[PDB]
Amino acid sequence: ENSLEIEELARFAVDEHNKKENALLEFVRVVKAKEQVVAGTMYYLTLEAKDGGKKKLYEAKVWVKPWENFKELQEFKPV
Repeated sequence: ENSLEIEELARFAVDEHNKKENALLEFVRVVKAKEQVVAGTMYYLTLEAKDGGKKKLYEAKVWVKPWENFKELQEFKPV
């Protein structure tokens, strides 16, 4: 798991969650990441984000098709 790729995907998760749900979570870092080869790659991320300036953990599921510029936030939730 290339940590640079995962950092970008974690930021994309927080940004997409903010777009989708009209929120303002502030990305802090990735804690955990699992890649699972599928039709493309599926990522299960555990990350820190600040809610109201309060650090919290979230789980995100991110689907990537590396042959297109396709990245999709499948789910995002507190742990």
